[PDB]
Amino acid sequence: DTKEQRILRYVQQNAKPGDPQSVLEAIDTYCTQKEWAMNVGDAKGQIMDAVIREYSPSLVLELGAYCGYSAVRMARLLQPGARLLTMEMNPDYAAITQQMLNFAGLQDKVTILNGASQDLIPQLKKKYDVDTLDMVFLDHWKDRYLPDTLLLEKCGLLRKGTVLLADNVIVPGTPDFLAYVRGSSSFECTHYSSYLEYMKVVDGLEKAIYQG
Ligand SMILES: Nc1ncnc2c1ncn2[C@@H]1O[C@H](/C=C/CNC(=O)c2cc([N+](=O)[O-])cc(O)c2O)[C@@H](O)[C@H]1O
Ligand SMILES: [Mg+2]
Repeated sequence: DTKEQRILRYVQQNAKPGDPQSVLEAIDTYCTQKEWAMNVGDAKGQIMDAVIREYSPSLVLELGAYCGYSAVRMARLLQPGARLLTMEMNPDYAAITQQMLNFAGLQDKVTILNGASQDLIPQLKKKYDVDTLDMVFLDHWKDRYLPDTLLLEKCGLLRKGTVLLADNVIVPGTPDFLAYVRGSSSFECTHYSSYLEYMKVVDGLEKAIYQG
């Protein structure tokens, strides 16, 4: 019994089917009063929701799905036609995520890509019918943030105005990524201080908008 599939079941036993909102609340309560998990959470989630609404992106790239929590948070707010692509290298995780989405009825807007970002990213354009991303949400291995950003930029997936939202910029932390993005003239950055999911520890999200 996986701690991951543990949650997947809880949602199936407590979430109002086809109701993204309910799913999110099920996942959060479980991780709050029982086992802890690396879900962005509701605090940072609300910032996500706010940023997403502002930019109302057409094409959004998620790096690291885990249990699909943020994939649901993001997809439930997508306008008709908008598609969300989420890369997950762990087959067990990409599995739970897919169900998580199917249960929220959000499955028609999300295309899950099982594999490692560094490998999948350069295949993105031709194999998935993609030109440029409108938004990118980074939440996978912390040492992968910078390399994938340089990778994303090399494959011409970044466009003037593309929005990069990054989680855990303070904890666990992503020094190199932050340093690179805030010092680069190709990125206009803004910080949004919040709290690490399920507990009161300072951590924030970083928005880095690509300028060209
Ligand atoms: N190169 C790659 N391509 C595709 N998928 C990949 C990938 N590298 C990792 N993944 C997947 O993304 C998730 C990684 C989460 C790391 N976050 C964390 O380690 C983390 C830790 C805390 N924390 O300590 O509180 C809080 C957080 O919000 C966190 O996201 C895992 O499900 C992993 O399988
Ligand atoms: Mg995270």
